[PDB]
Amino acid sequence: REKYLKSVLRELVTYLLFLIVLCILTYGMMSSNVYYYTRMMSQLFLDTPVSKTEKTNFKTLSSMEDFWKFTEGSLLDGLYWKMQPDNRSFIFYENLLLGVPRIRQLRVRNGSCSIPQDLRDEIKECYDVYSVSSEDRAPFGPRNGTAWIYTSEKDLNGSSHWGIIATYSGAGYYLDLSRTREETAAQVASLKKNVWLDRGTRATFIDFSVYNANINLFCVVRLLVEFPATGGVIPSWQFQPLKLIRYVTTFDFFLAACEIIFCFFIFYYVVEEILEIRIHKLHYFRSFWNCLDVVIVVLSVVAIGINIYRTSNVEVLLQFLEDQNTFPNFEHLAYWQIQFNNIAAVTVFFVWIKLFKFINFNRTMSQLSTTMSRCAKDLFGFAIMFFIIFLAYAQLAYLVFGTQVDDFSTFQECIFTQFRIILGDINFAEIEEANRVLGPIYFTTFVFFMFFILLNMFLAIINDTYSEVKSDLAQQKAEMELSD
Amino acid sequence: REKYLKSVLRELVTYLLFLIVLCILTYGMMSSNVYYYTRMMSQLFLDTPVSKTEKTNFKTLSSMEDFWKFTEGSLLDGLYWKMQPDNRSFIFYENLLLGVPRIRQLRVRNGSCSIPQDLRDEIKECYDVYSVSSEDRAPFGPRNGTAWIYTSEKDLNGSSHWGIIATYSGAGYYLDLSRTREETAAQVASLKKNVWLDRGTRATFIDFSVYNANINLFCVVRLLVEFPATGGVIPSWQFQPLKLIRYVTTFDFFLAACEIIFCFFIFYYVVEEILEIRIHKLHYFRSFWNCLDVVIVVLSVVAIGINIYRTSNVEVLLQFLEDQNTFPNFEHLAYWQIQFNNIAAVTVFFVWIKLFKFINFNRTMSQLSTTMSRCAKDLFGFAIMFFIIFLAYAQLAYLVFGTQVDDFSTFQECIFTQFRIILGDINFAEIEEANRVLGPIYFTTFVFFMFFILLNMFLAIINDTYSEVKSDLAQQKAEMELSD
Amino acid sequence: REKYLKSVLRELVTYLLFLIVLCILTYGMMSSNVYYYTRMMSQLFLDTPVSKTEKTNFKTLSSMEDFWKFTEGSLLDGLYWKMQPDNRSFIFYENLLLGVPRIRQLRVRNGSCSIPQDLRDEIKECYDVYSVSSEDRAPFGPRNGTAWIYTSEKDLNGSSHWGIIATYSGAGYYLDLSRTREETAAQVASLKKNVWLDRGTRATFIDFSVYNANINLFCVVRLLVEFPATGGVIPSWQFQPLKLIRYVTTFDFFLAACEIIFCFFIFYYVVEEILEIRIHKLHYFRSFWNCLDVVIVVLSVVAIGINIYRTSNVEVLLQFLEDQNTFPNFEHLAYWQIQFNNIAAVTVFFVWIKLFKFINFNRTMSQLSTTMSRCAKDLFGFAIMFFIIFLAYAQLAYLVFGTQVDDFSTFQECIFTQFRIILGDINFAEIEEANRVLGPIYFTTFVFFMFFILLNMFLAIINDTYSEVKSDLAQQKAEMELSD
Amino acid sequence: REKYLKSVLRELVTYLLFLIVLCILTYGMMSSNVYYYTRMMSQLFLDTPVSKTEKTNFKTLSSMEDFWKFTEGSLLDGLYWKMQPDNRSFIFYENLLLGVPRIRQLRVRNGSCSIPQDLRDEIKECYDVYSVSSEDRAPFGPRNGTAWIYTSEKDLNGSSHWGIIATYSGAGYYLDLSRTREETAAQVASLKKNVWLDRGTRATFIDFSVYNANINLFCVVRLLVEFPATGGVIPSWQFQPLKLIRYVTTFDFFLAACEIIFCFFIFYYVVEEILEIRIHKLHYFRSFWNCLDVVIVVLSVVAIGINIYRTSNVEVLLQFLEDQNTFPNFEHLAYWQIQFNNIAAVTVFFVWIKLFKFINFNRTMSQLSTTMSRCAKDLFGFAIMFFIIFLAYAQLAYLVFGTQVDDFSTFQECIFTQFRIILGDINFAEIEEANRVLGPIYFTTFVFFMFFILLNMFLAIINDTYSEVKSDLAQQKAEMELSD
Ligand SMILES: *[C@@H]1O[C@H](CO)[C@@H](O)[C@H](O)[C@H]1NC(C)=O
Ligand SMILES: *[C@@H]1O[C@H](CO)[C@@H](O)[C@H](O)[C@H]1NC(C)=O
Ligand SMILES: *[C@@H]1O[C@H](CO)[C@@H](O)[C@H](O)[C@H]1NC(C)=O
Ligand SMILES: *[C@@H]1O[C@H](CO)[C@@H](O)[C@H](O)[C@H]1NC(C)=O
Ligand SMILES: *[C@@H]1O[C@H](CO)[C@@H](O)[C@H](O)[C@H]1NC(C)=O
Ligand SMILES: *[C@@H]1O[C@H](CO)[C@@H](O)[C@H](O)[C@H]1NC(C)=O
Ligand SMILES: *[C@@H]1O[C@H](CO)[C@@H](O)[C@H](O)[C@H]1NC(C)=O
Ligand SMILES: *[C@@H]1O[C@H](CO)[C@@H](O)[C@H](O)[C@H]1NC(C)=O
Repeated sequence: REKYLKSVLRELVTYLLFLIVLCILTYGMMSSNVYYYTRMMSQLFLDTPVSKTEKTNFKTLSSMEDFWKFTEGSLLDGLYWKMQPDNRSFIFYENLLLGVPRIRQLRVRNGSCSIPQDLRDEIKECYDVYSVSSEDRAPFGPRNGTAWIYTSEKDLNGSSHWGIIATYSGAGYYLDLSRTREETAAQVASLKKNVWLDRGTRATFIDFSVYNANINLFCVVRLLVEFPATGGVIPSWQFQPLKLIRYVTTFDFFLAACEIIFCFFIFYYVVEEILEIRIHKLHYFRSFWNCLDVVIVVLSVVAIGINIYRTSNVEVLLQFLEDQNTFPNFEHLAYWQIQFNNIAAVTVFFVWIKLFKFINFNRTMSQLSTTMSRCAKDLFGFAIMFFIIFLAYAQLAYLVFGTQVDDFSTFQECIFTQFRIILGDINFAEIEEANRVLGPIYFTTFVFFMFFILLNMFLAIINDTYSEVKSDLAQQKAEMELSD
Repeated sequence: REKYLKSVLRELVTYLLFLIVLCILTYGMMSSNVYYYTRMMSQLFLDTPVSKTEKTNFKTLSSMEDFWKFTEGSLLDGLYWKMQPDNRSFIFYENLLLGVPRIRQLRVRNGSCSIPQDLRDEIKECYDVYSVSSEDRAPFGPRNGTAWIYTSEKDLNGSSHWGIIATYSGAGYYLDLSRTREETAAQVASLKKNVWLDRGTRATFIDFSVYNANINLFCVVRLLVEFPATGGVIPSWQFQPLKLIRYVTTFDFFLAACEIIFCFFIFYYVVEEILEIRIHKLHYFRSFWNCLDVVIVVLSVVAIGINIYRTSNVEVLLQFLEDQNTFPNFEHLAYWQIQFNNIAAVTVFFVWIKLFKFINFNRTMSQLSTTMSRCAKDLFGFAIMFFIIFLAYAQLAYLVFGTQVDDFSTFQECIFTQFRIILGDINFAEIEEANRVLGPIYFTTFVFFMFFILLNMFLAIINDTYSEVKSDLAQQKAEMELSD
Repeated sequence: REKYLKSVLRELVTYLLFLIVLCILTYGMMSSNVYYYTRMMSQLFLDTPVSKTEKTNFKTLSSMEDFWKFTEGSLLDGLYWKMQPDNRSFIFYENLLLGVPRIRQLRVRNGSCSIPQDLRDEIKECYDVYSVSSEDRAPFGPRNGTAWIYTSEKDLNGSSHWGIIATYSGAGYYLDLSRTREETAAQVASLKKNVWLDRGTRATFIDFSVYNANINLFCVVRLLVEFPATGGVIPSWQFQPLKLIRYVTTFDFFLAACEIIFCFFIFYYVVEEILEIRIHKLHYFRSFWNCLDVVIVVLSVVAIGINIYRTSNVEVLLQFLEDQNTFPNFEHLAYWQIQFNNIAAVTVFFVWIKLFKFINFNRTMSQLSTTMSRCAKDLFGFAIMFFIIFLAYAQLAYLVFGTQVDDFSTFQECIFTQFRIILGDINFAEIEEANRVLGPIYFTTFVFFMFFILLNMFLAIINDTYSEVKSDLAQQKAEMELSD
Repeated sequence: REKYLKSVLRELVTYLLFLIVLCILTYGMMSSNVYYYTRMMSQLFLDTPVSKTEKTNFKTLSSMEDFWKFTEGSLLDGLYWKMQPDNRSFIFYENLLLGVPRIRQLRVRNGSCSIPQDLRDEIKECYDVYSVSSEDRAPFGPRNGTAWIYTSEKDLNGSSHWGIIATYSGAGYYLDLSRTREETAAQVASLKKNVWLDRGTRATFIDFSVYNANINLFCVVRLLVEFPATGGVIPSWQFQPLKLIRYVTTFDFFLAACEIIFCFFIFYYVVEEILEIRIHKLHYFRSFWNCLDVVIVVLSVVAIGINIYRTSNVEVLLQFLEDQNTFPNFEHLAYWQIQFNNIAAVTVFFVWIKLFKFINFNRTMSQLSTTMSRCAKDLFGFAIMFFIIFLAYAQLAYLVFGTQVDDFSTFQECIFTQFRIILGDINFAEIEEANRVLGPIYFTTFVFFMFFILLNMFLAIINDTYSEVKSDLAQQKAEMELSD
């Protein structure tokens, strides 16, 4: 009674404070305005029409001509607003354009992959899909300024980006845009005249950044426009907000204090876990609750490391921007900001589920946790079998529909599409348009096996295992009644 | 036999009459035309295009320029219709514009939140997000009439409104529009010329009201246009119909009689409940059916109170409107009308579920109610655990997606989005566009745990508890067969 | 062995032939082209734009002006096609316009419902919602021709139609359009000039018909445009195809022979059922399979009656059309054609489920039918309770959302919306826009009770009852093993 | 121990290698770019607007006039791109138009089906729906060139296509388009002038092909435009990519080696299966795992046969194209390419499920496979009953909605629509617009029976059968405990 209950109360109170501190960190990271901030930026660049007298937008850029219309018209009419009655430009009035934008481009060599000898009469040229081996180093067109000559990824301060069809590395050819509107449009017109953008060009980035004074919040923009070798064009985007500068109001000091307290909490857990390793040399790794604790500790250490080694020291970049009007390179920081934010979120998710360990001081909740534990083995056993059939079905679907329907375009997405089908969300009209024989057969059979038969085995396994724990508890009550 | 069955018959008949009276009140409150009435009003103002030669509408106002186009063109061309061949204006011919509209505006001070010293070269101004502390009291632009000078919430007859991004209180700056069309457009043009609407402006209300003679039904309009500090614009609306005047036809007298009868019914319940409190001093609060009765009684008292203290005496406002052509302020009444309508609905919902108490005079229905009662404890025990995992998942989702996807924009909505995911309704394409690594992982894992494992524990708990009551009833039949 | 098996074989073979004949009738009624026939007609009139230089269509007619644009432009440019190089008009070339269209209108009296005395200064007129009592009999505008004078429902050959907001009876004011295009447009222009269509007008029908020579198929059109008293406009439509003339090819003779055979089959069933009534005077109505048989017999008699008393003798109408160029009134026949088609379908549905009676000559299928029979009582017992909670929830939803969201506009639809919610199809964004406090609460609670708790009681009832039949069969095998 | 485990290890390792080889074949067949290739082609022809100054596209061609606008404008402006500064045309620059397109047409005779004698005054012509009997052989209009004279399916090198409303066989009338743009437009204008396309015309194909040099990938196009006799127009499409030429890079040699290895694997299986037939003469066909093996063997033989007899020898066609500028007829090869791809996919699906046979060397997975085996009989027994009710419901729905809603247009699709309804995806608004009485009743009843009652019997059958295997294993443990 003395050692158990006191040690549980010691552990619980400290864990609850650790949770509260963790929830204060999450509340500080995410301000509730932020959504609307990014939404307005997206509306400006993505959703708006390209020119005044047509339907098309950024989201559905089809041609190279279309992309050229976007860069000349609506890209600029987003970035450069006529000054309110120096000549520094704002967005929406409230947001500040930092320095200038940048148009970057990669390109692939002439004859980078060999053509079959059957069609050597007609075709005298070829360019294959992006890879670091096949990327062009040589000059291009007019030999004039930085815009046309290649520059390596260590020469620039740029990193690799994970694009849609393929990963695009570092940099090659790039123009820095002007701070004024009329000079920019002249530079873009000169690029269009001399055909800077052509067949062989693969990845094109339009990058820049903004800062909102009102809520103290930087934000970067990365308009990637992939050109697949196939022919047409694929777009994407990224709007990452970013609390770059920290210390301003009383709320920030309070957030800073919590982060320091979190550090001491993590330190205490690390001591407590590894003290227990000294006691139990090889008996410690098998218990579930301890394993979960170690994972929370490791994530927290990684979060701290990302915060200290990288995210803190970056103020050097911002100080360089303060003294000039050139391009400011945030892009490398944002990449770590997202990664930090990811890891913190997963930490929170695991921290909340750990709370279970101190729930079972009531009878009913205790029996349910014992049911869940005993069923785990059977469910895991079934889960393998379920996945085998699931992944075969996905492979079938990929082989049939891969060409036609967006849903199953890559194998990565095919799984997730099938998961949506189980719930109740599917683009059936498109499947049926792709293949009228097998398409609906795949769909019927999948529903018939997965939804009526196999998903109910999970249930049957749980069901019976619950009944067996209730009978076990009834016999414990009846056998105790017989003994007394 | 005598005391039980007679007292049940006494209670049942009186309860059934109380239910019928309650259903007559609900039928009287809601006329089946009402939907189409509000639909036509919404179509006029929300859905229509802003100007003649463009795509945009009210629902997707992006810029301040856009809002200005709406107020000058389609707002007025909704309100003011060319008289059919005094000069009083109608809507659709059948509806009557009451008096005039009102354009209200709030605004925040210059330099209400401090700027960081790193960017003190470029930025010389700032305005933070709405709060009562930071709201501007001082004058503005031309010092001319009521439109530009501040007025407090007790000086005006206006209340606080619960807006989208933040709660907007009382009033500040406001113009009353003209009764004719051509004077209004001149006043709106003069506002646009002198920049009455600028950076720093937060909440803007366009209010007015209409009355339909044909079905005797007033209706208010509240076009709120929020300006978040971020930069752009967010719209909303509210179309509340309102049976203001009552006594006209034989149907209204019948409705009035029912409301009076309902009053005596409630009075009788109150006596019956509190007479039972005198009998059972501390044994009464634990039984479910009695607790439900007390809650129905409290709601009914609150409904009566809202009807008498406020909703009835408001005819003073309507009488003031009858003698003039100025702005009529319905807005304060409507707020209570909705609250009444809410509470009445919840009363009805609880009243219907109370009917259960007099269902169990058949064997099968009795066993099911006994199953539901015994399972309640286990289900409640599980419900806590289910919610812990659910709310952790929501917290994870909020941390990942909060910036990108509309669905999880606020924590309040994040829960409800997850509930939709379980059923079969989700915007998957948007999640995947926000975060390709973790986004679909969150979705898979959530489906895997919640939909295949955890939701089936509810079922398993019910299932086994039903089987145990059936075995208990079989042994009661078999043990009675052995005794006889 | 002799009496049972022979009598089962006698019954089965005759029933299978009756089923095959019934499936031949259904195959004959529905030709697989028919869908595309109606689809093209709908595209022409509903989906197309009103004028050349605007967005709006028939489906979203908002104003009276809009309706006037439709009748003058796209209505006529659908009906009248420039003759291919008599002057008889076609649709798509392949379809034939029969005679002419008709524009019918109803109207309500001046001051049909009394106005409150508070607003007697401004409002000097009123018109209430459609009813037969309040419908106007008197003349109107210019006293000229049939178009402006009222005519009763027995004077015309027209019936009542079940409209959307209210049932519209017979007729009142109507113009028959011309056979040529240029005369029609002059008549429509003259109506628009003198304001034939005004405030007080309620229901407006644009009726006509077409005949396709190519597949031998008539089709009627009923463009109803309701004007609710509220102010705006509501549209609907109806495109009923119709095999009017029968005897042409060998397929029709074969269909006719099957219908005659079906008649003798029904006759034989009637004798067989009522012979069994003579045997078992009051022991016959309780068994399920016999009850189902009687219902199939009654429906078949009703189907035959509708076929003979009405649908056959109508050729008189078609013969009158053959001799002239006036309006042909199909409308009364179509009403019975749909009713016949409904009843036949329900007959087929019941006939197929009757097949169960001759399935149970295998052991496994027999046990399942015995499980389904024993569970019926409990499920029925639960079904009542389930519906009580369901209908309370619907009543709550109706009281909250009735004004705002289309989904719950009428109580009839509210039920069906809730059924969709359970499956996985809901317009959540609209509910949340209607009421942010209670709206999502209604949705959460409904999902929590209905989807996690109550729908699984059905399952639990079945589950346990199946297990009890399996134990009963195991003891029958074990007790038979002990006896032998 | 020696014979079992060694023979299992022999079988397992060889099967795993066979699986890996099979997965290498699938990875080789489907390149991850392919989706985007077909997507860009579809965007060009389907989604784009017809003319510059209107809304309509290919997907929603309504009229013959509309089709004529497509062929004259956007068809050509897709195919023919202005040469970059011989005169050979490209698509997107990166893709190559092969030779030329082809416009093919079928037509039906005058008076092919007899008209009723009641309407012999007005109608003097008729054309019925496509069939080989009724197809026109005779000449047409100007007797000039190949475009107007009929040619049979054995005279041409063309096959039958499975269209939407009806199967269209071989060929009749066809024009080969020019290699240049300006000659094509003159030929299309001459067709439009002399009314080559008229009433009576049924199927129209616009065929051509492209080749991408960059990724070595041919692709065919088949723009079918069906004219139903009803009146209007129905479109469809088909974009089949095709790896025609093989041997180029090291990856292809590796793929070729794997295909040869697969051949020897299949050969070994065939010997192993039929060696076992020699041993067990009539005891072999009843076991499940052997039956599955035979089916995988048969599919593989069919896949090999399709690869050798047809898909390999087709290079003759490509060699004929290399020497000329005429039409190249790929169409016959593509048909087999899809069929091969189908069969391979189904082979993969079955191969993956075969893996189960070597899973059961752990206790938990073994019990689940024994549960699944014993339940199979009951589930199969229930499945029949379930389908009877399901197919009756479908028949009911078809009879009601067949005319109105797209969903249930054909009986083939009606089944699949009902399957979607169970999951949570349904167009409810359309059903309700088709029939307000019975429409929602069908939907309620279907949900009530199928979703709450019948789908849970599957579950109940599994549930109890799992519990019975767990009790059987518990008694095997307890009886073994008693014996020891
Ligand atoms: C591209 O490569 C081909 C084949 O090697 C060659 O004939 C041609 O001259 C090259 N063109 C350019 C512009 O480099
Ligand atoms: C090269 O760049 C200069 C400016 O540095 C510009 O004036 C000139 O037009 C460019 N050369 C050519 C050939 O266009
Ligand atoms: C706004 O505040 C800043 C900083 O205090 C000040 O320099 C400026 O004069 C103010 N402007 C106005 C218009 O009040
Ligand atoms: C002030 O208001 C008056 C009308 O009361 C108006 O005539 C005048 O234009 C306004 N003053 C200025 C400076 O615009
Ligand atoms: C309509 O009724 C009102 C009230 O009875 C009356 O004053 C008016 O003259 C009537 N007008 C017409 C056109 O009948
Ligand atoms: C009455 O109808 C006649 C044709 O019958 C027409 O000429 C005349 O215009 C109509 N009367 C008036 C006043 O318009
Ligand atoms: C079509 O057939 C009808 C009926 O046999 C005949 O009168 C007519 O001359 C035919 N027309 C043509 C163009 O063949
Ligand atoms: C027949 O075809 C020739 C070309 O071969 C063309 O010149 C002529 O216009 C055509 N005949 C008629 C009558 O159009």
